[PDB]
Amino acid sequence: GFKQDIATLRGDLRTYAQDIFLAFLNKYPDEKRNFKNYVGKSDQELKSMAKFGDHTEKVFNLMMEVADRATDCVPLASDASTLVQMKQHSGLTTGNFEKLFVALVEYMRASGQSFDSQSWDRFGKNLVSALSSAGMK
Ligand code: HEM
Ligand SMILES: COc1cccc(Br)c1O
Repeated sequence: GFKQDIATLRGDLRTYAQDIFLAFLNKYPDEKRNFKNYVGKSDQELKSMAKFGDHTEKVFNLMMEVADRATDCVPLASDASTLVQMKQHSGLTTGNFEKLFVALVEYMRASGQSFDSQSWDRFGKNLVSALSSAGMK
């Protein structure tokens, strides 16, 4: 289930973080509006840059902390507030997060690895609603 999925992801965190973020960027080409340094590079060209894996891995580390602290796939309001108030997230809207989790769930369902894709869809939806409640537009 969801708890095991956190363990699966953490067990190979850098690789999953890169592949899920790439799935997001490729599903939503307009979303590079927030990623000017990744324009004009293929998936393997991006994975070849240490800064890409370094940043993705730190992103998904925090995502796994928020997922692990959630109750029944409902994130804590304090974690949502953290994500809202991060300087790196100024100008984001919940639509940015909605698209990330749509791509993440799609990646999981296409994967050979078992994932509880329903729980991740719920987690993404509850994260969006919590981000809104914490003041994200
Ligand atoms: C639960 C979802 C997310 C989590 C846990 C998260 C977490 C993080 C973390 C930890 C960093 C700092 C990483 C580092 O040290 O390099 C970061 C940076 C950033 N994040 Fe998020 N993020 C999430 C969703 C998003 C989404 C959906 C977007 C936009 C579509 C976004 C845009 C950015 C940007 C632009 C930066 C700055 C990159 C830079 O210039 O260093 N994040 N995020
Ligand atoms: C490059 O790493 C990321 C940067 C911003 C948002 C997400 Br999600 C990432 O995985």
